[PDB]
Amino acid sequence: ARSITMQQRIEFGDCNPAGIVWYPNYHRWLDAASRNYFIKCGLPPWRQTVVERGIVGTPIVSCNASFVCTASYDDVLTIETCIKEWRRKSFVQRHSVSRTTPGGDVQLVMRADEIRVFAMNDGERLRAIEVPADYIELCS
Amino acid sequence: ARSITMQQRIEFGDCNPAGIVWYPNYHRWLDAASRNYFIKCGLPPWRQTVVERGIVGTPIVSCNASFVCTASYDDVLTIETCIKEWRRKSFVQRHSVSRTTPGGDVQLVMRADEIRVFAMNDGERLRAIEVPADYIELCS
Amino acid sequence: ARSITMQQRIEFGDCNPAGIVWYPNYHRWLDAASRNYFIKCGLPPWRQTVVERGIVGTPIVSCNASFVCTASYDDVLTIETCIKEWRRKSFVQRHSVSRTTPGGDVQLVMRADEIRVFAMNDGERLRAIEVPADYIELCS
Amino acid sequence: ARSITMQQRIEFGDCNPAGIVWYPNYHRWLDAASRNYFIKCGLPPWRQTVVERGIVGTPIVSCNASFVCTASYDDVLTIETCIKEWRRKSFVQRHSVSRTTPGGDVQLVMRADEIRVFAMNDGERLRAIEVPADYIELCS
Ligand SMILES: CC(C)(COP(=O)(O)OP(=O)(O)OC[C@H]1O[C@@H](n2cnc3c(N)ncnc32)[C@H](O)[C@@H]1OP(=O)(O)O)[C@@H](O)C(=O)NCCC(=O)NCCSC(=O)c1ccc(O)cc1
Ligand SMILES: CC(C)(COP(=O)(O)OP(=O)(O)OC[C@H]1O[C@@H](n2cnc3c(N)ncnc32)[C@H](O)[C@@H]1OP(=O)(O)O)[C@@H](O)C(=O)NCCC(=O)NCCSC(=O)c1ccc(O)cc1
Ligand SMILES: CC(C)(COP(=O)(O)OP(=O)(O)OC[C@H]1O[C@@H](n2cnc3c(N)ncnc32)[C@H](O)[C@@H]1OP(=O)(O)O)[C@@H](O)C(=O)NCCC(=O)NCCSC(=O)c1ccc(O)cc1
Ligand SMILES: CC(C)(COP(=O)(O)OP(=O)(O)OC[C@H]1O[C@@H](n2cnc3c(N)ncnc32)[C@H](O)[C@@H]1OP(=O)(O)O)[C@@H](O)C(=O)NCCC(=O)NCCSC(=O)c1ccc(O)cc1
Repeated sequence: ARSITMQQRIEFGDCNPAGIVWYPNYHRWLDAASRNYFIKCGLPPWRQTVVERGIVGTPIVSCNASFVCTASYDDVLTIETCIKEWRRKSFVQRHSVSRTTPGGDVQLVMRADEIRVFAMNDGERLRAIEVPADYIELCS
Repeated sequence: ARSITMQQRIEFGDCNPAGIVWYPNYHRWLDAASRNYFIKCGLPPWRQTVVERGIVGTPIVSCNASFVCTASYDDVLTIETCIKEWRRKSFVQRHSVSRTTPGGDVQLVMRADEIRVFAMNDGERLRAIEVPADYIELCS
Repeated sequence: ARSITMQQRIEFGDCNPAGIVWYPNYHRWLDAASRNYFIKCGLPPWRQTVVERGIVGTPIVSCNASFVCTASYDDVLTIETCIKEWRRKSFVQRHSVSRTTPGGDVQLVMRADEIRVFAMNDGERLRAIEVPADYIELCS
Repeated sequence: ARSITMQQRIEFGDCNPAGIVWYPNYHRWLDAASRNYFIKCGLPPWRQTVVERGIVGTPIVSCNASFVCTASYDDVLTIETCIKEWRRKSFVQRHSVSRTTPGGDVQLVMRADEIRVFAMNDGERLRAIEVPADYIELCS
């Protein structure tokens, strides 16, 4: 479907002693890409949404992650994001990370399908909401 | 099976603007717990292993993550680790995160089954190895 | 003066390819220790303070950092915190990090004096306030 | 002197509950900018240097940090790096972070002078070296 693409440079800080990306970092980039998607789709900043209709953002309730091959500093990553499926209060967000070999070949590094929702904070308690119609439409 | 348990305090740094743990952090704690397991099982530090038999550590090739309920700073987390299954070159490592309500009730926060391996770095290239026998035994 | 002490274990995630703590992590622990200080001194959680008298927390306006010797995973750090000086709207918070040699010797790893304040968020704008009297007193 | 410039986007992950950049993140970007400088100056990757002449990288022995004004997600940062002074085994690396107001005005966010060195790892022990001549020259 509607797919967004953002790039990400691997920094020395991002790798472990074994000298390859430390995994959590992928999550950090994913959460980035995630938001990036929606922004680039026309949804206002959370900051704003929380004031207009109480949406804080989109919490992750589930995720299936897969690490195909290693990466390291200097490598530049490409992250393909798209909405896999719209459920009721949930939605599938797929992201595919890859890197380029100097041969112009593109190698899948990692992939992940994260299941998120749009939520509100009724005080201290986080609560999911029915994916908003308008949202759908912008993302379309 | 053989299960290890370690605790983790949520720091203000660990939460987002929405005021709850930022997810990647869970991964960070998981990777911690992961290693903690093996250490507490008697395997020497990677540092050492890489010199004695070239093992750098245990890279993650797969993971299924689930966020049951929110957490925030000050909360103290309990992380239950264990080896779910030994395959050939792979192994299932399960971790269950929970927190305690002042009612002495324990609430599942998040869970994850990560699939890892023991590996070597043949130069620049990461390569998995057959789970080491002795390792098995210590973990038993 | 009134000094608080908290410990911190170095995780594999925390070190770089060079195999020693990655510096930013120190900051993370410092910010921890920082808050820890106040909590352990009796000040309620920010969460609370922001509702009772609008204090969000204590932003850092300045810091002088010094890295004496290296650290790495497995090492356990000890962080000594105390209020060096109370100014008007500012205050000096000193922290001294050290580790123990198996000889029972304690080696200074790193130190830092961070200058913070107590603040409010008048909408989008962050604003410092006169250190609160009561606070002083608890910290005393 | 020779000054390098790199940009950095603030991600939701990067901010705290108070809704502004969490400080350690600045350090992360600084360390980035730091390396970026040298790379863009023509020095090969550490990876390489450690094999050719044993240089692992450039550890930080000191830093003076200053936070002028707040930043938050979405903001795009500009980081100006340059070598302030070459000492013997040390060197001053200055970085100036700023952001742009929609008025086309540029506002200093934060600054820092970090004192680094070029080092080697004689086994487990980190040791500084005399800034390398050639390096100087490239950076010039
Ligand atoms: C979000 C929740 C409150 C939702 O609970 P509820 O309000 O009671 O409603 P529901 O249970 O019906 O959940 C709504 C949907 O999620 C689905 N869901 C819930 N759990 C699952 C799992 N495990 N798998 C698949 N789908 C799931 C559920 O089935 C619903 O789908 P629909 O049928 O289409 O309606 C609760 O699951 C929760 O709080 N989970 C923990 C959240 C958490 O800690 N996430 C990690 C931190 S958040 C974060 O990092 C972040 C970053 C950036 C952002 O923009 C936002 C958040
Ligand atoms: C690790 C690998 C080199 C293994 O490849 P190979 O050497 O060629 O062998 P194999 O393909 O046969 O994989 C070995 C096993 O993994 C299994 N595997 C591989 N992919 C999968 C997936 N996706 N699901 C399940 N099982 C899998 C595979 O089927 C084998 O199981 P066995 O049948 O029991 O042998 C390669 O998959 C790889 O490099 N993946 C990318 C690794 C990566 O980038 N991980 C993220 C960073 S590592 C990290 O954060 C870390 C932290 C702390 C540490 O201690 C270590 C590492
Ligand atoms: C905090 C500020 C709004 C204060 O500005 P103002 O409200 O206009 O008042 P002031 O300028 O008078 O500052 C108050 C005091 O700070 C002092 N100050 C300010 N800058 C400096 C520097 N550079 N050195 C020393 N002292 C300083 C100032 O001189 C005042 O001291 P007093 O004389 O005793 O009153 C503004 O400096 C600012 O926003 N700086 C940027 C803040 C920032 O981005 N910090 C990084 C992120 S915050 C963070 O990580 C965090 C973590 C955990 C928490 O609990 C809270 C925050
Ligand atoms: C680096 C050191 C081994 C140097 O010690 P030595 O080899 O014995 O030599 P020296 O003491 O003479 O230090 C060399 C220079 O540093 C100077 N130095 C040392 N401490 C200071 C302080 N506090 N202020 C100013 N200058 C200092 C020293 O005076 C020398 O300058 P010259 O006179 O010009 O020679 C030791 O100070 C050390 O290990 N400090 C701790 C290092 C540390 O833990 N840094 C944090 C983690 S590293 C990191 O995050 C990183 C990221 C990215 C990278 O590329 C590299 C590293």
